[PDB]
Formats: sequence, C-alpha cells, structure tokens
Amino acid sequence: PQAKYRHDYRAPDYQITDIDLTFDLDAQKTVVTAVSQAVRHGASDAPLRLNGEDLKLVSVHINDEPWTAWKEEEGALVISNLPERFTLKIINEISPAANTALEGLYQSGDALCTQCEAEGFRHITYYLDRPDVLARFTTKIIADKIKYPFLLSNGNRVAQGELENGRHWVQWQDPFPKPCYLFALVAGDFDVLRDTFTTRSGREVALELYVDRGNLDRAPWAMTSLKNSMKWDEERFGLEYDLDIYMIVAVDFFNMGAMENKGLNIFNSKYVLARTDTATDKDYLDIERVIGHEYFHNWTGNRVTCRDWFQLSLKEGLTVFRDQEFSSDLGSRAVNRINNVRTMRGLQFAEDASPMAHPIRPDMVIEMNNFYTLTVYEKGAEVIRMIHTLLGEENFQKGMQLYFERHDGSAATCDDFVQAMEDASNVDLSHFRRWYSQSGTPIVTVKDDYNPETEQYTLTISQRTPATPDQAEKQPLHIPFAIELYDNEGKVIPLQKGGHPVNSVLNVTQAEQTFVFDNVYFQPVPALLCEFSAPVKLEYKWSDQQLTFLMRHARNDFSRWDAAQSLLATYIKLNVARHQQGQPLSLPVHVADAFRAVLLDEKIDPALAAEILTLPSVNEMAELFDIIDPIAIAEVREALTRTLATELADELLAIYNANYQSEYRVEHEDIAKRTLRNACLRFLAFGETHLADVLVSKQFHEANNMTDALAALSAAVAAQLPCRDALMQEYDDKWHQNGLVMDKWFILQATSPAANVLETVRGLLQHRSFTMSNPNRIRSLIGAFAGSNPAAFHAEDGSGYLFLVEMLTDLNSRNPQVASRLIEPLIRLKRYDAKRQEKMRAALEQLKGLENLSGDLYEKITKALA
Ligand code: NA
Ligand code: NA
Ligand code: NA
Ligand SMILES: [Zn+2]
Repeated sequence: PQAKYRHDYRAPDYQITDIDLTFDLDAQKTVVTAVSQAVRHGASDAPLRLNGEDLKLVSVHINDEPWTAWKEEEGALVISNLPERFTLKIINEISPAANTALEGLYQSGDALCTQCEAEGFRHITYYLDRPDVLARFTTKIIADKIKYPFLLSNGNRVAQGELENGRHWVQWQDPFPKPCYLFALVAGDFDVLRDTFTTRSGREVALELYVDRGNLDRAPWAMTSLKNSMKWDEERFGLEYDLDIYMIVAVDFFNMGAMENKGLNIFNSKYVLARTDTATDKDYLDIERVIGHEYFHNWTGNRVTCRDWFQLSLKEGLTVFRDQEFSSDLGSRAVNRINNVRTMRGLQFAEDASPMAHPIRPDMVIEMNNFYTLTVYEKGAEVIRMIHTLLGEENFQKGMQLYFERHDGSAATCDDFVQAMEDASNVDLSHFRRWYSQSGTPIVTVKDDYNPETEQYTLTISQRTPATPDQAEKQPLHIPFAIELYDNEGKVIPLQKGGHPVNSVLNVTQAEQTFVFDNVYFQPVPALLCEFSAPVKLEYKWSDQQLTFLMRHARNDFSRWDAAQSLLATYIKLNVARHQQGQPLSLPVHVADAFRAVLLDEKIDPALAAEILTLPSVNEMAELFDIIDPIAIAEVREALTRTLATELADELLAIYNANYQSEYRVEHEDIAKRTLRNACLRFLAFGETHLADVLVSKQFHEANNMTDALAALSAAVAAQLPCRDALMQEYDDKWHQNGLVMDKWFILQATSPAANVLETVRGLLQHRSFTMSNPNRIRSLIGAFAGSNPAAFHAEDGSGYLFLVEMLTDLNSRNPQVASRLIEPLIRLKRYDAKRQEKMRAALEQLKGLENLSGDLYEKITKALA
C-alpha cells in the first residue's frame, strides 16, 4: 500500500461540474449509470484518471461515442485523448449485499444505504473521488416498490414515477455543488417522524427522521435536538439551514458514528434512538452532541469543504469545537469542559505518545480512514479553542464570517481558515500555525518566585515537545497559558506590571521565558492553564494545600475539578509504586478530608461535585506513567475507591439519599443531581458488602429510568457484589432483543474485574444478542475488552493479545475499518514492560503475515513494529 503526502497536492487535471446518476437498485446486483459533464484544466495530453474499486465496468462513452482509448489499472479507469469539454457516461455494476466493509453502497438489515466519506464513492462508480472536485448532483433511483417504498438522496424530489413489474422511481436534485463524499442514497421501508423548523428569516424547513418500523417511540429526542441545533447555530454563529428538507436516517450497521451528507444525514441508530427505559442521561447528551455535530457540518464541512483529506481537521476540529460550544451553552459548561479535558489527557495524549502520532493536519497517510482520530477531532478542536482564547468571541465570529465570505462554495485548507482568523482580528497567528504541523504533546514546566521586598511574583515557564516517531524535529509553539493568582482570602489578585494591567492569557512562545507581575500584595496561590487553555502537560511543584485551597476557592468550576485531579495524581503515582512492591494503599488523612469537604459543601454545584467524586479512569491514570502497569493501575483504582468508601461512608449515604428524585427528567439540573447520586452509589458499592448489595439491588429494581438502573448494574459488576449474576441475567432476559440496550451489558461483561472475564467474553461471541456483522456489537464486546479493560487485555499470560489476534484475523477480511479501530490497544506496546512488549510484538507479527492484509491494518502494524 503506498503512502500519499500532503506536499504532493496538485490541482486536478480535470473537473466535473455536474453528474446525473441513475441507480437500478437491487441488493445482489445494482446497475449505476453516471453521466458527468467534465472540463479539462490541465495539459492537452493529460488523461482523465478516475478512481474505482470493486466495480464491474459495462461501458464507457464520451459524448455518446463508445470510447476505445481507455484502460483499467489497479484502482482506476484511465481515459485518453479527450476533448477540452465533454460528457462522460459510465455504466457499471456493484453488489451491495457483498459489501461487508460498509463503505460505498451496502445493506443495513433490509435497507440499502451509503457511506462515502472518505473515499467510498469510488466503490459506487468511477469518479474523481477527491474533495476539491465539486459537482451538482441529480440522482434517479429505481427499485422494487414493496421492498423499497422510500428512495432518498440529497436535496429535493424533482420527479417520480411508477414502472411495470412492481418498480417505482424517484429523482432528487441538490442545487449546491458538492464533493462526492457528501453523496448519500437510502432505500427501504421506515417509520417517519415529521416536523418543521422555521428559520429566523422565515424559511420553513421540513424535518424528517426515518427509523426502522416500530421505533417511532424512540425518535422525539433526536428531533428535538435537531431543532435545538438549528436554533443554536442561528443564535451563536448566525448560520441558517440552506435547503428545504432536512432528512436523517437511523441505520443499525454503520462504521462512522453519523455522517453529514447534505440534506440526508445517515446516523448509526446509537446516536438517534432514545427513551427513558432504554437510554441513559449520557446517551441523551451524546444524541444531542452528534445530531448537533452533523448539523453544524452543514456550514463547516459542506458549504465550505476540504481541498484534500490532509485538511480533514479544517471541518472536524471546527465542527467538534462547535458541538462542544452547543452542548456547553445548552447544558453545564463546566461538566462539558471537564469531560473534554478527560478525553484529551486520557485518550488523545496516549495517541500523541504512540506510533500513530500525527499533527492535526497530517503530512503522510496510507489509508485515510485511519485518520479520523482523537488528534484530528479532539486535539483539532483544542486548536480552534486556542484561536478563540487568543481572539475572544467577537473577533472569532468576525473570523468565521470572513472565512465563509471568502470560501463559501469552495474546498479550502486549514491555512485558509487560520488566514481568515488572522485577517479579521489583526491577531498574528504566524507562529500559531505550527500547531497544525507539529505532532506530540508539549510539556510546559512552571517555576515561581514571590519577592516580598518588591511585591513581585515571577513565573518562569519553559516548554518542550519530545520527539515522536513521525518527527524528529520539534520547535516551540505559541501556547496561550491562562493564569489566575489568589490571595489568602481566595480573591483574585489583579495582574499588572509597570502600572498597566496584563492580560491573564500569557503568550508562552519561547523555549523559556519569564513573566513578572507587580503589586502582588500577598504571596499567591496560582491557578495555572485555566480552563485547560492549551493541550499540554503541566509540570508545577504543587503542595497539597495549594491544591485543596483551589478546590475551595478557585472561581471557575473547571479549576476546582482540575486541582482535585492534580491532588489525586500524586497519590495514584504513590500507590501504583506501592502496589508493585506488594504494599497496600496509603493516603493522607487531609486528602480524604478534601473529598469529604466536597460532599458536604452545600454551595458547590452538584454537577461539579459529581465530577470531583468521579475518579480518573484507568486510561486517564495510564497517562501519568512512562511505562504503564495496567494491573497496578486497576487495583489501585479499586483500592482508592474502597478507601474513600470507608472513610466517607456516612457522608456518601447522606448525599446519596439527599439527591433522590422521584420524577425522571432530561433536564440539566436533574442530570447533575443524578450524576452526583450515582457517583456516591459507586463508592457505596465498594463499602460494607451487605449494605452495598442491598442499596445496589434496590436501585436496579426500583429505577424508573435506565441511567439509575445501569449505574446500579455497573456497580454490582465493578464491586463483584452478591446480586451481580441475578441482575445481569434479569437484564439479558428483559432486553436481549434490543441491541443498543445490550451494548451496555456487553460493555459491563467486557470490563468486569472478575478473574474469568476473558472466558466470559469468548463465550459471549455466541450470545443471542451478539454478531460479528455489527460494528456496535463488536465495539461493545471486543473493543471494550481490549481498550477499556487493559488489566485483562494485558494479562501476563498474553491471552488477551491472542484473543484480539483471533478477532482481527476475522475483521481484517470482513470490515477493515472496525479492525483498525480494534488494533489500537496492541500498537501501544512500547508503553509496556519488556515481557508484555515481546508478546504484543509477536501478535503484531502474526497479523502482519495475514493473507490479504488490509491497508488499514498494514499502516498501523508497520508503524508499531518500527
Ligand atoms: Na451552559
Ligand atoms: Na471511514
Ligand atoms: Na517557587
Ligand atoms: Zn465531523
């Protein structure tokens, strides 16, 4: 598989301006006729090179002349000796029922549907499958009326008719030119929830949510979230929807989460279907986030698209920033910021320390589906958020407006977006651009000095990014480093120097520099990297009392959570080293007291209390270490939970009972009290056994909503309580027919601390609710075991690696995109001890030798074994 490089981008030799598609649809054999209007822009003698994969070519015509000057080569149809402008007609056949990779046109249950991003349209017809070719599409769909009563594509219906032999057809037209990755087709029988949204200028939009028959009970929250997304994008960004119909189709078999195809988004049903007995608070807020995300791509992705796939973050960093701003404005901004920071420090930092590290704008890709990553998405959004911190909201919105004025209707680059921000705001972002080209996590080290003779506080701040496997050279970044200084009363000290205010976002742009602040009338307790102002590791020699002072006094809720994380980090590291020497948990009394004070503080928002009372996950904990000991981390997390359960037993039960709610509401104040109640339940489950078993079994059986039922079931599995096997069997008997609900139960089986977890997991491959044909089931059972139970995945006998090699041996042929997500825990071998690295290298060598190894896995395995 050869690599492609960003620096090789060149404008295409030919453009296509308009394409009229006809599909004669059938699951075994679909016939595609594609009539494209093409224009040559390159040299007279340059052939037209069309991409195509797994197509049966039937005919090639140029201006209705059967063409003889062409050849097929691997991946391509190369057509020579063309006029400057011409009509290309291709007929070819494809077979949706054979498509187990779920890329192109495929079958989801009884429906046919598409996924074209990134390079899936070349699995449908021969085309210029590159996102700087934008064309106006017309799509005619012909199919059996009984099997496929709804025939959908982008845009508006312009024609429809009935044919003999029980077939019918519909034709769609989308007026906005688009790259082919935004094409979609759906055919099937659905229930349809229909609603309307009127834009602020009065455009009436028909909203249509297509779901499998019988699922209309689970559709209204998605529809509500779509309307909420459309209203928010008008209020915050001034953007209205631009078409007449907005369709969303929920399908069960889908690799990419959801997809922003223009006017016809296709979603995995996990991010659409919810009712209070099947979905948790987190499912409702994930549906809100992902509906919002795909809607926000209408502008940041569709009206302005990407010139090439190395520019993916241009739409994904910006659209993830927009989905986080939407969730944070509608809900709790501090809870959203806290959770996005846990994903950055616990999952994205791990990727930036791995063989797959890349800048948010990659320079080299073998398989572009491997680059839909935590780095391009979540680190990409942190980079957009640093532009917002440097510019402020008003200048950032001026930059958005300039970006659309310049680039509406075109494919643009990351650099174009940064240029628009710099030109609209007059803030220089020339050094800032290095965040697009440099991979790895910067480490920012801070030393401080307070001089009582001069009342000056000095911060000496240094930065470095360690080399990564992809880049030997690293340079300083422009790091926006927000601070606040607190006096002995907890009041913020004004930042000034030389009689002038100093902005609290310091511009850390050198390898080392000093900042001096005057009129600091009391030795300060600093809050550093406020709101996680840059995506960096902070090195500061905190005392325990500075951190518990910030937990009591810091003005932004995020800083009080973050200070609690820094305080825990020191004691997680202490106790992992103790575990390695066979010693039990040690924790100072004053650290348990700081968490007691959070439980008993009547003024703290329950939303913030709940997050301070949610320990860092085992993946967050792993990134505190150079070499990860996953068994020490898992057992220290358990011991820390048991120790706080014992020390805080009476306060945890009081707050558990105080936050009981008889009515269930998907409302943010209620979700905060419930998240705090279930944070208390998690500790109580690890307290005295009989009380724990009673509390947890009562909550499971009395719950009036899935958030509380699943919090009790998860606590029974995590604490291995007596009631666990009965509750787990009750849930299977009640819910085995509902795959989305069973995904929660497979994740609890896969992440169980029980000694026999791998045997249980292997047995669940034969479970009635499991199938290797469905990406959600694969991720919930196999992915959760490898990625979310590292203690079992890294069992010392190597059994977890062998199990993953067997599953990847199947998935490499069936669905290489799902296989490449699942291999990720094996590519992190250099973070583990030598004996685990040996076994993980042997597993990767076994997969490198597979017949018909996919490019998706080849790229990751070769980087891991280098
Ligand atoms: Na809010
Ligand atoms: Na993909
Ligand atoms: Na100091
Ligand atoms: Zn996106």
